[PDB]
Amino acid sequence: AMKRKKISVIGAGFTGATTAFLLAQKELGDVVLVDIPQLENPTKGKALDMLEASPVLGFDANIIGTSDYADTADSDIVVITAGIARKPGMSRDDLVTTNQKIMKQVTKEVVKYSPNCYIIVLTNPVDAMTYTVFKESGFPKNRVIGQSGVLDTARFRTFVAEELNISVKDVTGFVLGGHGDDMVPLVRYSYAGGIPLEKLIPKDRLDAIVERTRKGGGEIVNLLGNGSAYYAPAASLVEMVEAILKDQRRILPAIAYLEGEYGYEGIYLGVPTILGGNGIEKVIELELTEEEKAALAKSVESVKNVMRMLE
Amino acid sequence: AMKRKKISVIGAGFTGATTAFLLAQKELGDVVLVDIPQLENPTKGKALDMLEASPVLGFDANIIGTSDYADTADSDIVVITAGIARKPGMSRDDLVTTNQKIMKQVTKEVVKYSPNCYIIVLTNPVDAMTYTVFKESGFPKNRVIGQSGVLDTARFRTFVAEELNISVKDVTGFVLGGHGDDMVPLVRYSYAGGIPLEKLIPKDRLDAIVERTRKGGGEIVNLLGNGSAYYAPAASLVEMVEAILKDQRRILPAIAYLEGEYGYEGIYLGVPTILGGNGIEKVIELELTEEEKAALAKSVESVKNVMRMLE
Amino acid sequence: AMKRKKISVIGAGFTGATTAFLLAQKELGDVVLVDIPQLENPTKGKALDMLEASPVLGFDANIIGTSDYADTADSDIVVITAGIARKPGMSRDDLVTTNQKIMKQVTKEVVKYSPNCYIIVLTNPVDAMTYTVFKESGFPKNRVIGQSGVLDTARFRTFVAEELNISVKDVTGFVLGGHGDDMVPLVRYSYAGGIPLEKLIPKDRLDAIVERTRKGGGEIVNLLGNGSAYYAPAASLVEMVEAILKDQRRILPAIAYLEGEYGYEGIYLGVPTILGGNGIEKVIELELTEEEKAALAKSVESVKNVMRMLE
Amino acid sequence: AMKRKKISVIGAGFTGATTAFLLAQKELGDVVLVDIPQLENPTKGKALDMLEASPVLGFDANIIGTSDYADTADSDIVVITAGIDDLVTTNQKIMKQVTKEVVKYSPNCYIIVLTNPVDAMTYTVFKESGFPKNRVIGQSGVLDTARFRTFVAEELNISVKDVTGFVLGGHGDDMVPLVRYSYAGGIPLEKLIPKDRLDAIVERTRKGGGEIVNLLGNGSAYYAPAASLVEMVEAILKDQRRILPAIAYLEGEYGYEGIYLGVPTILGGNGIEKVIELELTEEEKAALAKSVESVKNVMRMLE
Ligand SMILES: Nc1ncnc2c1ncn2[C@@H]1O[C@H](COP(=O)(O)OP(=O)(O)OC[C@H]2O[C@@H](O)[C@H](O)[C@@H]2O)[C@@H](O)[C@H]1O
Ligand SMILES: Nc1ncnc2c1ncn2[C@@H]1O[C@H](COP(=O)(O)OP(=O)(O)OC[C@H]2O[C@@H](O)[C@H](O)[C@@H]2O)[C@@H](O)[C@H]1O
Ligand SMILES: Nc1ncnc2c1ncn2[C@@H]1O[C@H](COP(=O)(O)OP(=O)(O)OC[C@H]2O[C@@H](O)[C@H](O)[C@@H]2O)[C@@H](O)[C@H]1O
Ligand SMILES: Nc1ncnc2c1ncn2[C@@H]1O[C@H](COP(=O)(O)OP(=O)(O)OC[C@H]2O[C@@H](O)[C@H](O)[C@@H]2O)[C@@H](O)[C@H]1O
Ligand SMILES: O=C([O-])CC(=O)C(=O)O
Repeated sequence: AMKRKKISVIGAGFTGATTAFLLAQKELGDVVLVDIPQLENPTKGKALDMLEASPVLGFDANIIGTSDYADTADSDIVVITAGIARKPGMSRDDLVTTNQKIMKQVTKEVVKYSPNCYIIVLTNPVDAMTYTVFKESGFPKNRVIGQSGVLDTARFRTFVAEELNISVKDVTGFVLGGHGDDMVPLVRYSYAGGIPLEKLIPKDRLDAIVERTRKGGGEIVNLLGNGSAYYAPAASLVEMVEAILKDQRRILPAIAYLEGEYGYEGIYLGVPTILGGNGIEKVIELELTEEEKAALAKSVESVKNVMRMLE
Repeated sequence: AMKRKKISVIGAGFTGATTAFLLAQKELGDVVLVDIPQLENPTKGKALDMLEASPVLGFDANIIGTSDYADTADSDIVVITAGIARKPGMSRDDLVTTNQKIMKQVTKEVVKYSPNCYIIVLTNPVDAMTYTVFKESGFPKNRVIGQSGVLDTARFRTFVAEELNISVKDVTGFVLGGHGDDMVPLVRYSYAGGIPLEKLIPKDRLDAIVERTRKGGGEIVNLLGNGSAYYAPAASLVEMVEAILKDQRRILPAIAYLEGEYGYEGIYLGVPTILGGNGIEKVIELELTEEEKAALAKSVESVKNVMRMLE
Repeated sequence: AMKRKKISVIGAGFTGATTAFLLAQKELGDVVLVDIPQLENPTKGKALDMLEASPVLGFDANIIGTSDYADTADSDIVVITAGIARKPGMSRDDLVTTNQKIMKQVTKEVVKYSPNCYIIVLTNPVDAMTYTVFKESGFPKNRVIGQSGVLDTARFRTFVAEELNISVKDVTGFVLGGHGDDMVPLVRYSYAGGIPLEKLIPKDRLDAIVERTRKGGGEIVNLLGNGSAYYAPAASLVEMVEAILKDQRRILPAIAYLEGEYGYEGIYLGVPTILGGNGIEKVIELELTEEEKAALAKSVESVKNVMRMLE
Repeated sequence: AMKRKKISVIGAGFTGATTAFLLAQKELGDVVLVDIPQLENPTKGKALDMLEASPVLGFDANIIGTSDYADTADSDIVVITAGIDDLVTTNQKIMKQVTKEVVKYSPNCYIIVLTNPVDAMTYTVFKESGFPKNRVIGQSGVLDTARFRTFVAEELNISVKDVTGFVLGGHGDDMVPLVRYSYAGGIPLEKLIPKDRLDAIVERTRKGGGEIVNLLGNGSAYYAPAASLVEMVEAILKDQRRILPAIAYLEGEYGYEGIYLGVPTILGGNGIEKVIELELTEEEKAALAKSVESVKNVMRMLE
């Protein structure tokens, strides 16, 4: 018998709710939206409101809200958005201690009810939180993935598209490294209809676009005043969920476990990835200049510093 | 030159923001999201977050947030979601009069910059607020429309689909009048696969579905705590916008100005409508039973009552 | 590991190819397009032409053209469009017996390589050809299905839409039995925005729409000069395939095996069905008037009559 | 009032019909399918068939078949697929006859041309129309990049979504691909596929149209060409400002003028908003020079 895919979204706040609604609209599977017992009723309210949209938008989906992880049993994909979010002036690194505990508590319940699932993590700081989920899970590395690069290249592409007055569809970006201020946007691997951006955009304006990408999460935090971005992070999660569920073998930046690639091991890092029905099918190694190699090395040091703060 | 449709959404809260994001993903036009000066930055945050999703979801649309109505100039369609969140223990009169003042202020600036726009109104109470928008615009009646019935039919279809374990695609509801006590459903014009629902669902369970539809807004409030539905309301506005922008000539329940239809004149009422490129193309006049006529007379009496609260 | 659905389409003519292309652009699965050994190369050309559209239209799907049923192994769904048109100087008896022979040979190869698949049959006459697939497969009845009523309701809806100048989305048709004189339309369960059509269209013009639906296949045959309709038949097959692959539990008219429904057994007949992940989830039994029962009894004699033409 | 876009497709053969069905499914506007008086009824049949699918696929569009150009009045876009040395001279006369009726009923329309050889036929459509260069476009590069992307995706076992190609000039020997400006997820293909396999993919791309012809035995490709037309139509109707290869009128770009050539383009609401000029190596300028010579050769066969 033909059975729907099942996606559990852990954390039913801004990012989780926005993710859930996109997953159901795209009919990518049944959705279980999970929060803490104190936010059970709000979570069910969000889930029923989304389901009540299904006849207008013309989609078939089950959406439920729960505080009971038994409702996540046999999920194909579990998306983790559970944790504390930042306010203006905070680094993503300021959340490590609270979020690590949430990741350990969440992973333990997820692997109990869905021992065969793929896990995609948003929770900040995401390199260190995806690492925590990996180790707690006991899963092989292909099955635990972080989102950062899709969102960072998305922001990059938006600003480039505004600069050149072209469709975002024909702009390509390339971000490696941690999801931090030390991100390594590779302008050399960045194009407008395949044309190197360095040939199209003067260095000063291109440098400003690279800096605006680095500070992109902060820009949304400062505008909102009382939370962080959710539309583009949710979109970024859905693209990664869709690559796996439909076995698309996309080349996408994702937070992956390294065992030698770029000359690093035992860390999660933002790298180029093949993403398919088996999760991360492989980490792609670019040939880097010594300047890019150095920029990446600073990124890895930030990651390891954050990992030293884990219990 | 071919130019995009332009949609302004007035009020950048949960419903306005959710509507803007759906409109952009469907590439129905460029979106201008408007709120009060005090929320200029949050509104610009939401709009820029949505645009940053565009390279990932693969849509071409411009989204800006603003507090300057000059940014709304030459909108084809304006959606009004502006209104105050009812104060704990505020009188219905003070609500009507506070929201009436907002519709008057909003409508003045909208018609100044967009003299040819179609306006769709969500603001509660939608009958009296659409009436307020109509009289202040001095637009013809075909161009000033309220949302109500589409949201009630959506909830009705969800509940019927749950009862019968079938797709929402193959359920239809039929509602005249507004929300709650003011709703006039025709179960006799309500079907699963074109089969009367009275032949498929026992009377006690069908009456319970009709009641649950009446109370359906309050059901989401009670689950959320401090808030009201936005996913299904947003979907409802988008279906009505889409019907006009693509000249689809849908049959949809809408809040329309009457001039003799059903016996009534000088009022806005939830009635079946052909909705297309000239907005309300006509009000459809059913033959109603004596019971139905008297349920509608009582609904119209509730509508006259709210109109007497206006200044 | 997540794996794409696999759909084999048997017969790479107008309907089969049109069907394969729609299935691919919807990313419903990988498509295997099968024809006779003599048409191997044109079938590969069609498949590769479709595949070369994938980067432009933006779908991830494999499409291959073959004469080797080994390529159909582990198909979730098989769509049988294989068949021969009535050649000038051929009896109807010979036409039926030729198509029966094709159904026997195709089914034997299909079930050898896909013992767990659902089968959807287009080949006319669909009632007798579906029965042949059913008897040959050894499959339970829920897994062997014919297309007929979806295509008839589609033409009916198109004609009503034109008559009323409204969206086809808001029109519904209801038909039991087959095409032509075998069609049993229930205009009383056919609506525009849930309004019975008998109230909106005078009887003469409405009877003319019913008769044009009966003749609908013939109208396209007579307009083309060579061959029969393929766009609407392909779309009808795609709606039924999607209902099963996505477990939609649609209510759709289907050619279903009866074991007592409507007072008939051991035949395939056009009936309302719930269509989902287990295939036909049930046949829906309506209360019919004496007029409707008499009309459906003539349709049943026509089915039994073609079954008597089978070897 | 809000009113649908109107698209006329001239030639209701395999490519015209396939284009029309895609345009209506995507709700890009009303479709008018046009052919010769002798095929009026088959044309109405295909159009009615496509319309009868609309309730099932859930799209709202009008689709009509005709041999009367009066029905194409006020078309926002007109796609020309009508056609069949002597090849040039016959198809040229089809273009002049078509353009004359098209500009008569739709003087303000954008025109996209498929008819082979599309360089000369787009030139003929341009001169006859008297339209500015921005309103008369040929399809070629999108089709060639689609085949290339398909071959590369197969070679690397990855999504066609993350493969890009870059072709100047026309089909076959006339095709000037820039493998250096072709990538998988932004990675240069020269670092992913060895030269022998990449050369074979470039050669398959050149022969790609011939490969479908040989496999079919009784016509040429229609699915990928129709998709190539729809993407260019969509860039214009929805003012997307896509960068796409297109057959465009040159007034100095790449050092050439008074010809149509396959060049990178910004495609939006005003049709071709600009011809993009990039720095070519000396090998690529030489190849483009050879390609342009071949376009001048076919342009001399025109009456
Ligand atoms: N142990 C837990 N189990 C389940 N849900 C939890 C748990 N702890 C917290 N949550 C829930 O996680 C949700 C987080 O949502 P928001 O506070 O709205 O934050 P959001 O914007 O979604 O960001 C979530 C996360 O992703 C990053 O972008 C951000 O920095 C943060 O780490 C809240 O609803 C909260 O109750
Ligand atoms: N004069 C005004 N101009 C513009 N925006 C305004 C104005 N007055 C209020 N607003 C804005 O309207 C928005 C209303 O959003 P929410 O309070 O979040 O309510 P929402 O869920 O969006 O529902 C919109 C409206 O529809 C009805 O359900 C109800 O009447 C509600 O106010 C707020 O962001 C508020 O700042
Ligand atoms: N044994 C077989 N196995 C596989 N394919 C076969 C076989 N016998 C014939 N076919 C193929 O079936 C295809 C039928 O295509 P068309 O003749 O173009 O007919 P189409 O418009 O697709 O209609 C398909 C069929 O369904 C009904 O409408 C009608 O009964 C018609 O035969 C042809 O390509 C034919 O070679
Ligand atoms: N003057 C004309 N006006 C309109 N239509 C015409 C005219 N002359 C011919 N046609 C029609 O053009 C159609 C061409 O369709 P096909 O022969 O099937 O060719 P197709 O596969 O659609 O390719 C169309 C064209 O594009 C190029 O690939 C190549 O030049 C080919 O001729 C036919 O229906 C033919 O009757
Ligand atoms: O910055 C944040 O806090 C959330 C996030 O990860 C992002 O938006 O980049």
